[PDB]
Amino acid sequence: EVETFAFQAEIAQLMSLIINTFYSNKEIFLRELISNSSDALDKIRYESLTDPSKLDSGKELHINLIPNKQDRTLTIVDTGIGMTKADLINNLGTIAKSGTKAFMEALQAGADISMIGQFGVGFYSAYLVAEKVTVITKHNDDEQYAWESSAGGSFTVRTDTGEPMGRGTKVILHLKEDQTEYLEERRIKEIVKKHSQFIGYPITLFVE
Amino acid sequence: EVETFAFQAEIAQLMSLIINTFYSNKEIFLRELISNSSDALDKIRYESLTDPSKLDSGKELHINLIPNKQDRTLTIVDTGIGMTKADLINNLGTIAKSGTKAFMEALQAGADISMIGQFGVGFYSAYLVAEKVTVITKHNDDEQYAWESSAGGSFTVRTDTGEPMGRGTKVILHLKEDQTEYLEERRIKEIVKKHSQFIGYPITLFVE
Ligand SMILES: CCNC(=O)c1noc(-c2cc(C(C)C)c(O)cc2O)c1-c1ccc(CN2CCOCC2)cc1
Ligand SMILES: CCNC(=O)c1noc(-c2cc(C(C)C)c(O)cc2O)c1-c1ccc(CN2CCOCC2)cc1
Repeated sequence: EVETFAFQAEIAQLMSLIINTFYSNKEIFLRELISNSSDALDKIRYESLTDPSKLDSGKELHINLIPNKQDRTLTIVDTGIGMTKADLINNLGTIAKSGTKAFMEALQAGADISMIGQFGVGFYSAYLVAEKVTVITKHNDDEQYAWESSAGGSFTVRTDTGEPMGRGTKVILHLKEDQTEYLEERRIKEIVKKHSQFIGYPITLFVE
Repeated sequence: EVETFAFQAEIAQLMSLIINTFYSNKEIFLRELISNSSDALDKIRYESLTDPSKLDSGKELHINLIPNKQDRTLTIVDTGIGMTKADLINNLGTIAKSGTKAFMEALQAGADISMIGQFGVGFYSAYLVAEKVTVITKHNDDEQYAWESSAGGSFTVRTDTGEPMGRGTKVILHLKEDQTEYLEERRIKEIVKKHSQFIGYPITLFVE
């Protein structure tokens, strides 16, 4: 049922850095995730240009932000290309080993955490505000899976049997106790207007 | 031998905008191209993780900037994944129709040209300083081609028989008469230090 994997040593080191380094500008985590969703949404667009049947799993390309104060989660859903089990296991489709190399090296030469995404490892900025992150994903070439980690050197991957989503990725952020501002309508609007104003797909902020 | 294609109406409109709009900050064009090269270099890295034989066409991943004052060209070569003829014809691998949509719409709502790359059409910023742009490209799954355009609503694609490059892309900028500062060692250093300091691959500035 549940498979458990060790993070590579560098990712495990990146995550510990993210979690442990005092750094107040935690809000960038949302920009980095909406920017991954946009990327994943570009890819399915690009693919559907030459093969229109790639969109049979959903023709709408968009991003939804869904807070839930009862569960203490913020969830970014996109109808992008999604990831295959292989992609999930190989660091969620990213060049994360060499990306963390570059990033640590940049951190040496005068970069701050907010720059994480120029190394292609922006996803991990989720650990700025979340204590567990769950990624449900569905790519056309594969079944639906859920990747999950509370950091600590390991992640899990299982097949997901709850709500088929048809196509895309859902990043559920189980927020830290003291990071619940990110569940506020007003606070999320502010960050999307500030950091993600010019994204080429609709972003819908759901209400509770 | 030479095939000739019409730009889609929007790209042709984007290019005319780029060429015709007074906008002094022309130097961003280099950031946008080094950033495409980095992206193309990420992709071959990601692919080679699971299939190491993808690197048989070259194991070095890097970017070279090569001015030539005699020919009045600046050339950005990368050993990235390269593009197939299909990719070249379909707007150099980009979602350019909807990207230009997004960009024009952003330009409405208060964005400037320097933001072009957040819509995935940064390549065309080459027309800020170049009167012709030639792209030689080689992907593992295809032969070597040269795409070329002086704008004006059409591009050409031929197969390239000069210097096999093994794998990657070469963007040759035939610079405009009054844009030759971009051929100066000092000026290029300045722009790379300013806009592209934290790129995860070596950038080599060649000397004349
Ligand atoms: C290759 C086939 N699929 C995908 O690329 C894909 N589908 O869904 C993706 C999403 C991934 C993330 C995180 C988990 C990496 C999201 O937050 C949202 C997505 O939609 C997603 C994806 C999107 C972005 C990235 C990271 N980029 C960052 C810059 O380097 C290249 C890769 C990795 C994966
Ligand atoms: C899909 C298989 N190949 C590639 O993606 C590829 N190989 O070489 C690429 C380069 C492209 C450009 C311009 C011509 C688009 C470069 O300037 C440099 C490259 O190395 C290149 C490429 C790199 C970037 C882009 C544009 N990005 C921009 C953001 O949206 C997604 C696509 C398009 C193509």
